[PDB]
Amino acid sequence: ANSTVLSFCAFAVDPAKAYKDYLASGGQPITNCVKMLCTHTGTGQAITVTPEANMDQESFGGASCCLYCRCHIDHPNFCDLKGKYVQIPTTCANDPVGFTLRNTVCTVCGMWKGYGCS
Amino acid sequence: ANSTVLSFCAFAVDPAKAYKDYLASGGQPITNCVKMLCTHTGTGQAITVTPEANMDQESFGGASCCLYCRCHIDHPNFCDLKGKYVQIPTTCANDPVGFTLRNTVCTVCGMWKGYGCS
Amino acid sequence: ANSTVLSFCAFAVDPAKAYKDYLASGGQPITNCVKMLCTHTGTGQAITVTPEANMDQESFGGASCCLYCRCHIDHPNFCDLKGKYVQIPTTCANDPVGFTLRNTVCTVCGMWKGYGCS
Amino acid sequence: ANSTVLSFCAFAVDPAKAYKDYLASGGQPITNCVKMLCTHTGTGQAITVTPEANMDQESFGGASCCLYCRCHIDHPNFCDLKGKYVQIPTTCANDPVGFTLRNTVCTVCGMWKGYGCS
Amino acid sequence: ANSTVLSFCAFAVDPAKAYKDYLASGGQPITNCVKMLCTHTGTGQAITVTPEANMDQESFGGASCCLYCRCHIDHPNFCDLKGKYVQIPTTCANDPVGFTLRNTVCTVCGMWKGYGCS
Amino acid sequence: ANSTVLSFCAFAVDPAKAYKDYLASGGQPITNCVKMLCTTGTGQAITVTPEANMDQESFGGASCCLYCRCHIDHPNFCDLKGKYVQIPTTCANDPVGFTLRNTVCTVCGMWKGYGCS
Amino acid sequence: ANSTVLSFCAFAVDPAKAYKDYLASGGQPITNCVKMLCTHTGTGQAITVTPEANMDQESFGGASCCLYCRCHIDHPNFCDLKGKYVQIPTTCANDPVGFTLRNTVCTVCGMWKGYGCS
Amino acid sequence: ANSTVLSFCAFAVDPAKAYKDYLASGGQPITNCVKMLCTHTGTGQAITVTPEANMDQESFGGASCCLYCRCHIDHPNFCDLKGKYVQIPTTCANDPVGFTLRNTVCTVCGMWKGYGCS
Amino acid sequence: ANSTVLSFCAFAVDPAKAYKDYLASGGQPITNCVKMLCTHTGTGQAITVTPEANMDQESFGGASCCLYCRCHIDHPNFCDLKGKYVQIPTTCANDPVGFTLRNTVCTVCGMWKGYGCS
Amino acid sequence: PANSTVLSFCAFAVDPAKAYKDYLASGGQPITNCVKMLCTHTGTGQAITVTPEANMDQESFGGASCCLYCRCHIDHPNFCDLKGKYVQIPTTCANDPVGFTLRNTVCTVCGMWKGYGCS
Amino acid sequence: ANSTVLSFCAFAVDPAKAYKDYLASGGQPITNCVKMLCTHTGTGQAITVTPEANMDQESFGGASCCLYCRCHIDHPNFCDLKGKYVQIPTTCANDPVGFTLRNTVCTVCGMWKGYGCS
Amino acid sequence: ANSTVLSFCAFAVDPAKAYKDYLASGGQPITNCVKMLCTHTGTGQAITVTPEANMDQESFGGASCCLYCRCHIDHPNFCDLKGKYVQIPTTCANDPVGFTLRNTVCTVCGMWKGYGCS
Ligand SMILES: [Zn+2]
Ligand SMILES: [Zn+2]
Ligand SMILES: [Zn+2]
Ligand SMILES: [Zn+2]
Ligand SMILES: [Zn+2]
Ligand SMILES: [Zn+2]
Ligand SMILES: [Zn+2]
Ligand SMILES: [Zn+2]
Ligand SMILES: [Zn+2]
Ligand SMILES: [Zn+2]
Ligand SMILES: [Zn+2]
Ligand SMILES: [Zn+2]
Ligand SMILES: [Zn+2]
Ligand SMILES: [Zn+2]
Ligand SMILES: [Zn+2]
Ligand SMILES: [Zn+2]
Ligand SMILES: [Zn+2]
Ligand SMILES: [Zn+2]
Ligand SMILES: [Zn+2]
Ligand SMILES: [Zn+2]
Ligand SMILES: [Zn+2]
Ligand SMILES: [Zn+2]
Ligand SMILES: [Zn+2]
Ligand SMILES: [Zn+2]
Repeated sequence: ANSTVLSFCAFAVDPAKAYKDYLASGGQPITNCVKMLCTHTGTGQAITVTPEANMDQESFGGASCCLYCRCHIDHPNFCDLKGKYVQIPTTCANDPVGFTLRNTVCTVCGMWKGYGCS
Repeated sequence: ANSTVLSFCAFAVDPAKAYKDYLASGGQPITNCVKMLCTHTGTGQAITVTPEANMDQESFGGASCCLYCRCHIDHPNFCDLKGKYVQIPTTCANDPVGFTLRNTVCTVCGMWKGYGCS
Repeated sequence: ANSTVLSFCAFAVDPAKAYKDYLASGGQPITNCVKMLCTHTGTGQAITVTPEANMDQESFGGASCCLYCRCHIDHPNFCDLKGKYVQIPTTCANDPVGFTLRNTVCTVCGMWKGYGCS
Repeated sequence: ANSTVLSFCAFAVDPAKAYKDYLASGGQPITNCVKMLCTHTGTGQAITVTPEANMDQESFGGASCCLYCRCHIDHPNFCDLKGKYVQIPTTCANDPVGFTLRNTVCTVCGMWKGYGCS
Repeated sequence: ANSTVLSFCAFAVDPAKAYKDYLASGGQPITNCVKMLCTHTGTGQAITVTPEANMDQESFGGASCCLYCRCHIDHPNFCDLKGKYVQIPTTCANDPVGFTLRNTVCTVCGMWKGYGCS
Repeated sequence: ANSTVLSFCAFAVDPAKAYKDYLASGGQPITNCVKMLCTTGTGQAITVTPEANMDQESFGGASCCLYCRCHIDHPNFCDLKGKYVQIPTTCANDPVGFTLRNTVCTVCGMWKGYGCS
Repeated sequence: ANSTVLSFCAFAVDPAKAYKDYLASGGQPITNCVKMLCTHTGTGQAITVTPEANMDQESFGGASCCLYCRCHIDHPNFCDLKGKYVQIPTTCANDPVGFTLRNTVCTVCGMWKGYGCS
Repeated sequence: ANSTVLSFCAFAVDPAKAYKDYLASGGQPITNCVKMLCTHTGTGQAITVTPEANMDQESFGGASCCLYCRCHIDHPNFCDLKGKYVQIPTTCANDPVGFTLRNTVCTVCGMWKGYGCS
Repeated sequence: ANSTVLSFCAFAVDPAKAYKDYLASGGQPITNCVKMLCTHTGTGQAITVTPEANMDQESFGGASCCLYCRCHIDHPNFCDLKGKYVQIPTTCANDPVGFTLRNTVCTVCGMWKGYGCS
Repeated sequence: PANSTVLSFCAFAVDPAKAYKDYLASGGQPITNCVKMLCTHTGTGQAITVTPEANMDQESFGGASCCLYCRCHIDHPNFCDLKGKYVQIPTTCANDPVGFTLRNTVCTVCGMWKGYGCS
Repeated sequence: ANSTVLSFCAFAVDPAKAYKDYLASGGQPITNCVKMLCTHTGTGQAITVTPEANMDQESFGGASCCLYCRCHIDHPNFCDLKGKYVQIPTTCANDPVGFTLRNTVCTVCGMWKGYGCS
Repeated sequence: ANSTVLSFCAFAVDPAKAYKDYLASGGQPITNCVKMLCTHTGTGQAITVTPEANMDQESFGGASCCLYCRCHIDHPNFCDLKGKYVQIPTTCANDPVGFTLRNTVCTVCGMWKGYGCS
């Protein structure tokens, strides 16, 4: 499952673009990301030092949601997810890996642009 | 709260001993360890690369449960818990930090001695 | 007073949140941030490689205004302030440590959002 | 040649400002940045893992356009250009070094503010 | 076939478990481990600094037997095999990679538990 | 395509031999090597700036390195990363295999058999 | 003295075995191992972060008791003695270096098997 | 008590001056430094690779006497005490940590200026 | 002006002697060192972890006054100025870079020999 | 131990390799305990490889065990070109693997030992 | 004259080519490379761990003769001359920095192609 | 001879003391230190970045004279001699290794105390 898609991305000259193209081909999103059993009364910001999911999110272990960490390859950012917790809207939690790649954290409020920001 | 206890152990010449005496004087165990949301159908092994809590255990982020990582000091063992998951017998889950300090992982079964092993 | 506050924040699972709660409870801001003797005719940008205060700011050595450097713990940002100089509005210079935690540098003009930006 | 200007900025306490003042005085832009032969135009993003030049952009080797790398001095930002490819609008491709110092990559779309963004 | 299996385990969240599941599904053991040509007059201990095979064991190059080295990923133990020699009972020498993942070295006598120990 | 072949060699005990047998079995050469836009250079094989002469193409070094492309350790560190490799245009369809197959002349710095002496 | 024995073992392809064979041949044990004052009746555990000698043991400096540290060669284990304190039964303290090579620490109670354990 | 003082010094902008002020306020010296047992008196040099206490001194493990190692914070000077032994005049051995901070080793004879030197 | 002098010294086989010869030929001292705004109630010691200028000294940022840091080359002492503060007698504060190369800190009182010492 | 004396002698010499050469010149016994590989012996025959490559006229040895610097625990002057790889040595010279690699050259073209397999 | 020429090559995109061109225009070779006083009973090989000049060569300290070390810039090759001795034919000892750039060491005999080889 | 002395000192718990007793018992000083070819019109200072021998000294490559570097063991002091040049009075140049162990460089004038100082 994941090994097939991850192997495909790991050796592509652009891993993120390969995952994107893969998904656009109807590919199955990477699974096995780890979720936190949290309060859901957090700030709701995107990437935090402790789980911060609010009622509309899930909190995942950062490294388990990072394409480069999962492909065991060098990062192009080292890694701003590893060791942190990533808050993902529940309606998008079916693809934690793809969500951080496709979205942007607001430099001002710390929340995902389009899902919490302003 | 945790800062007082952590501060007290962090500067002690033997942090694990300082935490032990603190608990022996009736101190509240360290909190805010990070608990994982898992299916409880794992191997039940003590320290693993993915959450492995069985029916009688809770899975926690390793660094969250390490006295040394929580105290921000050097390790004595780098760290055997960081980046991994620690399964704690549920009835001892009120003190994950203290549990790993007091118990031994069986070299054969990989389970905690006295808790799930042999 | 500084050691008491820094100790409390250093061991909290979320140091920035601890200082913020601490200030909201009326705690005194961290002092002993080192100020620069400079022209005060500089660009006025927020974080620079040489002092750049304009007439409405004070310049401080970066590491001295960084909660993580002051606390001697790892950074959640490595460190964007160490080795640099931070310009802080003079009306907010009584809490350089909290000021940079609460505010945002504009990625376009390099000045603090709300204090100089645009 | 490039050595005269590079030497002048290398030892300045603010290398970027020195290059700025140099150009403001009519100095000739640093040359010999390397160009990538992008044959099937790319995403147009400012800084990427593989050449991505639009119809209206040129792709340069990241390190060749970096003032810090070209001056062989520590960066202030490691280096966010090294190992990557920088796409510069063809009309400003005569000063790749100065271009990245003067402009901002949009955090949302990844294109240069004022050149490609939105 | 070796690259297919290694690739499968390399990207699995638990590589050891992935290899176990593959062997249980009747998968063929990883080959190309390196063997020592020695006089089998050794102590017979499990992991040693020089080849130590007795008559009923084969000595292998440790790294060639390590799933993590063969997969080129980080180790979870670092590597206790790399640079050393692993003695495997002749009747289990058809799967050196899986053998060390499934068995235990006795802390007392240094021989494999269940094969030689006590 | 590239991912399939690179995965195959990345896990082999001898990555270079694996790419050799793949090519020999008719496999397609690894593509996506980064080509440099350049001029009239020395034509030397591995340089610090692009140096293709008229019978060559200049490629970004790591792009053409099997080990860098496979993200595994080198056996050579890497003599291509950060440099530029000039490859005879007649062979520029397999830059990864070319450097694996050929030798740089220690004396003139050009490829043995392609420019040397 | 100690230099002759140490050089002999330092260059052996198996230093531990060389020291063992040297001792079996009548050789004098390595001396000059450093001892420290235990400031309470210690736990009596074998290897600790501070001196833990029981009334039947003596506490030695770990590195001093390490054949590999003493021989200035890379370890095989990195070093699990260095920086710690090693407790040796008083009547066996004429050979601290050999004692730790010969004995096993119980992973359960942390005392030497045969001298304290269970 | 030790944790209280070390915590106060650890977070002060000048750890050494904080300790000096704490002592001048009548505070009690830091305890638990580790004392060496010598069978013979040594050279009496201040900082040595093996214990060297003469008749007027006591030898201590260097790190245990280092304010920075004890506070677990970065050194100012890496650390000239760690891994070596410090000889402290007996009349001042009630405060080994404060002693090395207040005194100077003679560059010529290697003993403490004012105690032993010349 | 500073770039030209620093350039000249940085490539010399003996950088300090080059600056010295440059000054003796009447060259202008290197400028742009950073100065601290402090109370001037300090200890007056030469090199300190926080500014310690007394009434007749200026406190400068360490790396700013280091010839090797300014030339971006290795140190022949690591650097004893970087990250610290250097107190320079007021009457010699026109040449901070040269001052520290020509003078000596008293190992005893910590002040500059000939200026403050004894 | 068998090789400790000769290794100690070379380890502290200003030129370890020259010290071993002189030692051999004076009739010294070559360094032993190099580890031999059990392999096909139908390999490429090249000198230093990532996997055993002995042909029928060679023996493959573990690199580090054949390296004077690794055996002497001192820094290298060539990290190390043998460590982690395998050395193929002509069967007729296999009595001195540590010395064979110091005295011979690998052809940069064919990868085989100059004088033993090259061109 | 050295600082001017080293400055020019240090910031050039191809340092060795800039030096070659500088010499071809009549530039004076770099001086101040250090020479060894030996008996000249050496093997005459090009780059050795000890001085090995024969009667027709000078032995230079390797780093003094290395363009990159002298220019304080990263190496292209780390550095094969640093810490070693370079034997240069006496007739070319007037340009030791240019000599090693222009010549080749014979892989077989270890001497310079064209000066000693064969 | 050289290897005999160096091996003895290398494994001694105190190398410099071992060499000192060896000399005291009639031992022949370590030879093969490398001598620099110089003008002998230098400053005569003790340890310099370039050869600085005056007419009464010899200049030697630093590492060649350092007991720790010659023994291949960790230093106590990385190394202050490595990379530099040591000036030794010609009358003592028969034992450069021991001379630097026995003597002291004046912190003020930089010459050896007793041989050049004041
Ligand atoms: Zn990651
Ligand atoms: Zn926002
Ligand atoms: Zn930890
Ligand atoms: Zn068990
Ligand atoms: Zn910081
Ligand atoms: Zn703005
Ligand atoms: Zn850069
Ligand atoms: Zn945009
Ligand atoms: Zn491994
Ligand atoms: Zn057993
Ligand atoms: Zn590569
Ligand atoms: Zn050629
Ligand atoms: Zn050790
Ligand atoms: Zn026990
Ligand atoms: Zn310390
Ligand atoms: Zn004295
Ligand atoms: Zn400096
Ligand atoms: Zn003084
Ligand atoms: Zn080696
Ligand atoms: Zn050949
Ligand atoms: Zn160099
Ligand atoms: Zn030749
Ligand atoms: Zn040294
Ligand atoms: Zn003097």
